[PDB]
Amino acid sequence: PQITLWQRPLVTIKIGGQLKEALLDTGADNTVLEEMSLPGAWKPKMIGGIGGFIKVRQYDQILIEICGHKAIGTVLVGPTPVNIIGRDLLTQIGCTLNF
Amino acid sequence: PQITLWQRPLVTIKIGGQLKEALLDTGADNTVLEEMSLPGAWKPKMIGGIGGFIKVRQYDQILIEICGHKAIGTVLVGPTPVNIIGRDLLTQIGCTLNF
Ligand SMILES: Cc1c(O)cccc1C(=O)N[C@@H](CSc1ccccc1)[C@H](O)CN1C[C@H]2CCCC[C@H]2C[C@H]1C(=O)NC(C)(C)C
Repeated sequence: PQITLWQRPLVTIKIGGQLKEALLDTGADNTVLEEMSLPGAWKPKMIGGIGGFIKVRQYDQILIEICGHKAIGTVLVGPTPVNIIGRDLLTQIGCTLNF
Repeated sequence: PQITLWQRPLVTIKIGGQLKEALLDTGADNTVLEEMSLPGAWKPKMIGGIGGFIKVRQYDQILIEICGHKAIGTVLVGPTPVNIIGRDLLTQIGCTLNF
């Protein structure tokens, strides 16, 4: 699967039994999801982007299906306006930039 | 040129006669550079990411060299902590996500 970038690279993901749309984001170090509940313990965390910072809950060893590829990683949950798939998970699905 | 994502995808750019490092960012709609001066008119603009918004100056029809590929696009200039190459320019150099 090749994905061109003329439109936002939004893919379907499955996480915590739920189906969501998320943006494949090579500029994000971490994967950040809009508010939802997940299993295990979590830790308070802060992540900065353009403009400022948000408070997030960090969950470890979470199973995620990304465009029908399975990966297990750390997911952050918090007041992001878009679900973000960052490099931590992009590497796990063998995602590369090519030109 | 393929670029894997184990590290931040930082490339060399040349813009306004200057050499800079920038992040190939499929999660950004627009290209945003740290403070610098550029030719022609500019228009005030506000852009949001995670955490909040920043005020930027928008410059049109700017020549940029990205990984040694020439592109002419709109460049935003403002208080970003990282130079960001967004989809507007990524499409111009024929950049795709592959897995
Ligand atoms: C630069 C830009 C535009 O021109 C237009 C729309 C969005 C953005 C934008 O900032 N996008 C971001 C995703 S967060 C996001 C928010 C809203 C919509 C889509 C993505 C970047 O791809 C990632 N972005 C790149 C970079 C931006 C400058 C600050 C340091 C990083 C922070 C990082 C980021 O925010 N990462 C999180 C882990 C906090 C998610």
